[PDB]
Amino acid sequence: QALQKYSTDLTARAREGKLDPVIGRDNEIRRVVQVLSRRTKNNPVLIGEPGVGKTAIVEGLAQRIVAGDVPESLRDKTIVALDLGSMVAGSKYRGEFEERLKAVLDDIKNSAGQIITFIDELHTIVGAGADAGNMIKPMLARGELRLVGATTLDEYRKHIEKDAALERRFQQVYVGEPSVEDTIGILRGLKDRYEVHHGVRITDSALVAAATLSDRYITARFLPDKAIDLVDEAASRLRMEIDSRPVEIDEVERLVRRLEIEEMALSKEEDEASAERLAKLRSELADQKEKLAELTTRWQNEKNAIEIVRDLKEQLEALRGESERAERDGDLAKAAELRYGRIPEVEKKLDAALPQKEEVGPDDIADVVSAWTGIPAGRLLEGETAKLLRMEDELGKRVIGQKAAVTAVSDAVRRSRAGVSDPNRPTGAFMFLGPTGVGKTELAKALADFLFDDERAMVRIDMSEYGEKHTVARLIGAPPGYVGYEAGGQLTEAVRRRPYTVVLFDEIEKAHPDVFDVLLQVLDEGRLTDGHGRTVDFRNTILILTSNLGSGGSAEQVLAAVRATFKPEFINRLDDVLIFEGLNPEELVRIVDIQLAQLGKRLAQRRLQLQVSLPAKRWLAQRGFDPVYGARPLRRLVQQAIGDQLAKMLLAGQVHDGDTVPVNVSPDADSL
Amino acid sequence: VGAGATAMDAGNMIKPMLARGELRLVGATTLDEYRKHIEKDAALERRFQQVYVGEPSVEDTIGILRGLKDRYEVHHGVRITDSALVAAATL
Amino acid sequence: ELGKRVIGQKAAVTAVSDAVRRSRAGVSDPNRPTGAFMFLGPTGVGKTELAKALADFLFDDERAMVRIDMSEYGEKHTVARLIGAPPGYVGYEA
Ligand SMILES: Nc1ncnc2c1ncn2[C@@H]1O[C@H](COP(=O)(O)OP(=O)(O)OP(O)(O)=S)[C@@H](O)[C@H]1O
Ligand SMILES: Nc1ncnc2c1ncn2[C@@H]1O[C@H](COP(=O)(O)OP(=O)(O)OP(O)(O)=S)[C@@H](O)[C@H]1O
Ligand SMILES: Nc1ncnc2c1ncn2[C@@H]1O[C@H](COP(=O)(O)OP(=O)(O)OP(O)(O)=S)[C@@H](O)[C@H]1O
Repeated sequence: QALQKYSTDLTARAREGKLDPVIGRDNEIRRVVQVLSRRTKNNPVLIGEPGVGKTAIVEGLAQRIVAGDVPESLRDKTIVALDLGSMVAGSKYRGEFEERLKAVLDDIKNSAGQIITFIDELHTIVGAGADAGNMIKPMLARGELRLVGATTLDEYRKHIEKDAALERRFQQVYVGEPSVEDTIGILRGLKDRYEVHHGVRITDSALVAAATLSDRYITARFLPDKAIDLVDEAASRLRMEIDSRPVEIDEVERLVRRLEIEEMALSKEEDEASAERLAKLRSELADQKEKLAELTTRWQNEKNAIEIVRDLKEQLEALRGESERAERDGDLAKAAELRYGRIPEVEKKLDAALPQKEEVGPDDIADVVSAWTGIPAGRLLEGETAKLLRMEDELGKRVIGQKAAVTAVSDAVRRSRAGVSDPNRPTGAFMFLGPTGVGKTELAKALADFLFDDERAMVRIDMSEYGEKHTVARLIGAPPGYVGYEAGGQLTEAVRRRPYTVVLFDEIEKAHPDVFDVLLQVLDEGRLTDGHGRTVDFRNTILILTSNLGSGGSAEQVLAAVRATFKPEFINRLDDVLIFEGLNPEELVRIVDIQLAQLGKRLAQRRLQLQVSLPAKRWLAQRGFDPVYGARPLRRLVQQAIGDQLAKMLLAGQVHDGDTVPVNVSPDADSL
Repeated sequence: VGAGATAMDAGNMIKPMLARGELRLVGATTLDEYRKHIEKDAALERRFQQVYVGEPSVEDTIGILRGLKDRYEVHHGVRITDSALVAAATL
Repeated sequence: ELGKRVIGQKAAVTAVSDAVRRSRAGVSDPNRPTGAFMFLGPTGVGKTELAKALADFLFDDERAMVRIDMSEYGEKHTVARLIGAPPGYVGYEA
């Protein structure tokens, strides 16, 4: 009777149907049984990575015993769940724990096999000492107490295989992880258990996506655990949407309810600097209050348009009663008039009346796997499509020219959002090289802005420091048992948290030609492993490789120089190698505008503008010279001409805030 | 992880109750230790869902300050101008 | 059947196939790996695709082949990455 204090009853719990269904895994259950019912040393231990299903098999065996599908050698037997935790609770006196464990052991032995002790997490049995988990070695080798355990695959070799005197008494049962085709079946069986918990309904076209999708994105965790969670969270989110107002009607309202308070408290400031701040927040407040009511009206357009059709469905039901009564009265004329007329016509009408949010679908799964792990996998929800359609106009605001590159960098993004690219390869990995000062670094910074709205959220590594072959370990971590090892890589451990950034290998031709060979398998597979032995997936980034090879050759004095610097096995991995071209005098008059815009923006910190005249605005370009240093010298000329005397004046009085000074071309130089 | 040791016995007594969702256990830990202590014990990490929290920008820090610009203004017997908030959030 | 994923290179598909039946028939030597041979040739021919096709013919899941890339093991001290660490060092329980 000591077991009533230190153990619960798995089989009794399964009798009232308080466990979950168990599907598949016939070989494993049959092996567990046929090992559990032998003469001596009859005690299995399940094993395998955490998440694959190892307690579900014991629970399935319990349900199977309650059913009666096991042979006579096992029919009518109770499985007890031992608990080493609740036995060492109060045992401060020198024999309490030994006494308790002895009582439990003798009470199990006293039965005739009516009891099967099932320890979960049995790797905890090595402790309890202070001669503990050692008084069970006698009874184990004789098969008296049946033991059933479950420990993850890599604490076994850490807590048990140390004690081979013990792991001899145990029979191993390897539990391999399932595949998608059987995870589909497991989900199809489990659906109803969550359908009742969350008062919603779940589509099978969604149970398929919750497994096909969660196998190529969330690669850190194992099968089953990583496909049930999407379903559960999606159902919970849909229930939240059902109860209160839906999302995207909630975020806008919340943020407006804050902008209001902000502008209210900003209205009572006694300054002129805040006067332009109150005059900008007051515009976004209106811009957002517009969309709130627009989306609010769009909500009723669907809430009541479908709602009017509810009477017609009931009307369709009324038509079915009408056909019933037509056939009651012998009204053949109405029988078909309802069967082929009214009822089917109202049915086509009602099919047309269907607006679209009352059951999870193959898109809420994508929404959850996008909120988690950050990788965008959706359907281009009507706002992203318009923006993606004009990108070479959105990148053109920072880069000027280079349509050769902007028509290819922005190409591997569209055909990746449209669900067409290869599923296991980087979204794009191409190296573009050309003369200096053209913008080959500015493009990979203008692009990263277009996605995350932050030019610094990308992983940038400078490949001019890797001048020695031994400096590779900086980005791949150091092998175990060395100085810096519990720090991992630096390239690797930076992508394992946000697998969406755009990595940028800057100035690649300077690195010693073995960093190339390390890079060789990053392309074409998107995988590498740091010291700890963790594979990291690069199948979503955009690998970009700057360079300065050739340096002046037209096309065959550089394309014959990169061939003699890289190997074919490496050049073959990349996508098309882009060639940048120099700057014509025409396409510099716009860089002038961009530079002056940036300068004025930086001078907005003092409420200080400045006017510019087209003569000087084109004289700057006319002194944009020497198509051998690109568009860099213009950046020095601007601050030699304008900013120099502007700063010499700004600290000598005669210029203050709110002012404005126009530049005008003196016969040779610029005079304010 | 290492609640009470001596040979692992404690700190995983809640590992069974976590799975059935008995307790809810919201917690917050830094980022360069979740892979130094927990990730090493992937049997337990499996029961945790991660909610990555990125750093905000200046435009949102300005709002956070504009909302928090009362507790300090009270604790110290002074007043604070919004220009100070903007200049601080920039510098 | 290997001809469904790899094309040509019958000279290699034969010598790969004749290394599995020679172990099923209980004939090959019992003290040597069940077959250990090296591919080499020009790039982009299949020398990596054939290993994947073979590793799927036997398990029906391409991810079930232990795979290590020899492009990182550039120095002696990295050998300990595939053998563990000597007794009493930093990473020893791994
Ligand atoms: N064959 C299966 N049939 C039904 N549900 C399953 C099956 N395999 C796994 N599950 C579910 O997936 C989850 C896996 O839970 P467990 O198998 O208990 O985890 P585990 O395999 O014990 O790994 P550890 O070591 O205990 S963390 C649970 O929610 C199970 O209900
Ligand atoms: N085509 C261009 N479009 C826009 N800005 C440009 C262009 N060319 C140069 N610039 C400006 O000059 C700088 C860009 O130079 P970078 O691209 O960083 O140098 P680079 O192109 O990497 O050449 P190297 O080989 O690295 S010195 C920025 O300040 C840009 O504003
Ligand atoms: N003989 C082939 N049959 C089918 N596909 C092939 C063949 N050769 C190459 N491929 C394709 O090319 C890719 C595989 O290239 P591989 O030749 O396996 O690379 P590799 O063998 O490692 O050569 P290197 O020198 O290491 S780059 C896949 O996309 C295949 O579809």
